[PDB]
Amino acid sequence: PSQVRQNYHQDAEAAINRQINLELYASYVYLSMSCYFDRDDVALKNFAKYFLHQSHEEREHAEKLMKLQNQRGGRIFLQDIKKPDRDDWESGLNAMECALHLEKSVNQSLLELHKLATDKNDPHLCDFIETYYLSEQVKSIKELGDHVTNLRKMGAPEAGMAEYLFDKHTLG
Amino acid sequence: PSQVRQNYHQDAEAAINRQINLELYASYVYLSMSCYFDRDDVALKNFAKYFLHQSHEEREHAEKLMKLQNQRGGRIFLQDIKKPDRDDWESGLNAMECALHLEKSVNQSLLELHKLATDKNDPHLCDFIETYYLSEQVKSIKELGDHVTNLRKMGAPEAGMAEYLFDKHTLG
Amino acid sequence: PSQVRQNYHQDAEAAINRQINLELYASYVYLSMSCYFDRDDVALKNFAKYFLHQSHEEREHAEKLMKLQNQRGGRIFLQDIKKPDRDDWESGLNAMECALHLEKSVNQSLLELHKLATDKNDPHLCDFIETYYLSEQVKSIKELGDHVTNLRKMGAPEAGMAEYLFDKHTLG
Amino acid sequence: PSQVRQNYHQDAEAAINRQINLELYASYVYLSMSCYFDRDDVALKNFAKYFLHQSHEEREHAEKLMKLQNQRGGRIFLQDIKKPDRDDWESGLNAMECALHLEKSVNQSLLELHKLATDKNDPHLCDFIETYYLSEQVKSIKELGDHVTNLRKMGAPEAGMAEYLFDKHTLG
Repeated sequence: PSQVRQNYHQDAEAAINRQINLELYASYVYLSMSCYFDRDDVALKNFAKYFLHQSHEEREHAEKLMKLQNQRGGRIFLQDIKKPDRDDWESGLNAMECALHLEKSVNQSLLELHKLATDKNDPHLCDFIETYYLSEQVKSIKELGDHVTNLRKMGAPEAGMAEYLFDKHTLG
Repeated sequence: PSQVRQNYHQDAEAAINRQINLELYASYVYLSMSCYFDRDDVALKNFAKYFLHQSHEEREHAEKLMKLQNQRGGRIFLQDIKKPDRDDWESGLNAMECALHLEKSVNQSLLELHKLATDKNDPHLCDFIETYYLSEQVKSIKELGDHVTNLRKMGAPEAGMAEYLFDKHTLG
Repeated sequence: PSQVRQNYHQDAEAAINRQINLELYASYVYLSMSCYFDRDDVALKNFAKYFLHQSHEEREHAEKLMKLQNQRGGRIFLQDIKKPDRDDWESGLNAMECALHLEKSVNQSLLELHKLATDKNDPHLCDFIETYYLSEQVKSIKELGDHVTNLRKMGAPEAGMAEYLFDKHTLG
Repeated sequence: PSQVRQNYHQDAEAAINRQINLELYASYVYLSMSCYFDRDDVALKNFAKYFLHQSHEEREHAEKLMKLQNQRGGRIFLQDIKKPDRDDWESGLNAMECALHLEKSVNQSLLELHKLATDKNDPHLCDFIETYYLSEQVKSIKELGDHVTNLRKMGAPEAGMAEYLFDKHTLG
């Protein structure tokens, strides 16, 4: 194989490629959400900024995984980026709920990847996942849960003022 | 004609004079709106500031058209500036809706002017309209649509807090 | 339709959505190229940096088109991002040649979009395409052609020193 | 034993002492390489600087392991530092290849040490190895593989200009 490859199982390499695809898909979903909130009949600028930032950070995570794959001697094999499940996210509260579900699914994939790396005795891959992905995922999940709780308390989406004031005070 | 006139049809010159009058009328309408929100029984200072700024920008657009007319060798022929349709604009939401209708009417006049300039093969006039008027009009229309959407969501004008909080957070 | 929509044909809206997908695809292709040059058996850091920058600029172009679609009252409908045609780009010279072909294909799509917007008498869309996309595309095509010419002159990829010195002096 | 010793198996302590000796040996090998490139009939100053820096960093790694051994209550037992396998490294390309083999052997020893620490349930030792040694080793291996690939492409050592230009552009 590659001259630098050492203690890098093919199963881990394939799982890393799958995780790259999942991160790109999550970036795409966040881009779709941000474009939803930019609509003239939605018009929540701070929601759009929040989700655009989320999309960019997801792209950064995917590129970091790509760098990890090249650095361990693996070979990156890209796949199609699937379109998001919907183009109409219907509310700020529903978009935050969908983002929470998406981040938890990404976390579950990362935990399966860590279990695979632990089984193959790849401590570098395990430490990489723990240091750069698991803590960030847990923080993101907690932040989204806080957002969903606050939006639910204020009466969103039935209360019209709730999403507006949340956009101004929390995301502003 | 004028020593500088070249590829400047009389139809374009008359249409430019009409557009000057329309821009002055829009400035006058915005001034009337700003004076409405300065009333002691309305008292929305940021609404008044927003519409006064809009009035000043329409005046600047009219003066730029005047400079264009003199620069191409045309002769400016002024007309009466008609009074606005009403002095009581009844709410922030109704004023934003009327502003949206007004900006769209100005956009329609600009599009007709661009079609006339295209038909007469006046690329300088076409490029001038595209560079200084059409993009600004589209941005203004999108901004007003966003304002109307947000005010409608918050329950304006039936919800008393909606126009106040919109004045503080969006226009403040 | 949307409260802000004016002089925006449905054909133009669909073509804009297609162009968004094409820009995202080109960003993906550039990401694949950048990951190719980061491999340990390729190891051309400035090539990888160049193509990563190209990917990021393509993503920015796609987001600008998304903003344009929302600003004119259109509705963004996303599609799957197809995977690039290959994961092994085989040389710096072949990657630059493929990038040249890709940029020319994007230019051809932009020219078809401009012809459609001209036929529908949408001067705002025409001016938007000319101001933000056509000049950048022409500059990018000229730059890539210059790169391909220089790499061909130096004997790439048969001459081993050529791609290395081009990486150091032109892309460095 | 020592008043501070807790969850520190004797096997781990002996393995740490062996790793200290291996790091000192690698520092010595890098010093020999740097002295080879300082010769008047070799005269590659940036190669010598690169390998001298590698020697110093290896010495730093050994001293950090010594601090870890004293901090966990272990006792450092030093051994003879074996001389390098050769004094004539014959080329820049051969020296980089030997450095790659050496770093991979050090990585293999570190992975065996991590497996031993995992088996003894010493999470502090495991985390120490992952945080300070495994990532640095992987980065060093990738860097050396990149260097070897680039030198091989440019025609080293048969092409006389290759090692000179690599010394100037990559190591300079």
